[PDB]
Amino acid sequence: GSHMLNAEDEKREEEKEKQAEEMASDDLSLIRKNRMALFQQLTCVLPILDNLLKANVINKQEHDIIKQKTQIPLQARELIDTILVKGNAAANIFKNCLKEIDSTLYKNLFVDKNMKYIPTEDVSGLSLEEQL
Repeated sequence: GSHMLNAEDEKREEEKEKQAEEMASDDLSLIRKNRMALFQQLTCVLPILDNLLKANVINKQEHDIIKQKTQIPLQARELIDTILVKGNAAANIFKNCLKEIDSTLYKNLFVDKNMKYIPTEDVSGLSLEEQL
């Protein structure tokens, strides 16, 4: 016997699975820091979703659910959540997707290490009944 079997379903299913902190490379820090930028500046949540859907924990169900009645902002939120679960393991897929989808973006993300910011949340245009 290579190893002895040990019960875990006794009391651990409810608890969240432990992530490999050791694996967590620096790239993870960059992704986490650029997390707001990605959510705040999204324009390719589809392309990346397609690439991730190729090989991930989500099947045709979870993928369809976020494609059933979910807008675009939420789609990005769920996609980000999938990265956290996978961890640095998905950093490669995430990075690979951006490189292919937007090679130029990579040259400004990891390379330049300087992400641009824009107040997209700030909007204006109130008019209950203009008649002037």
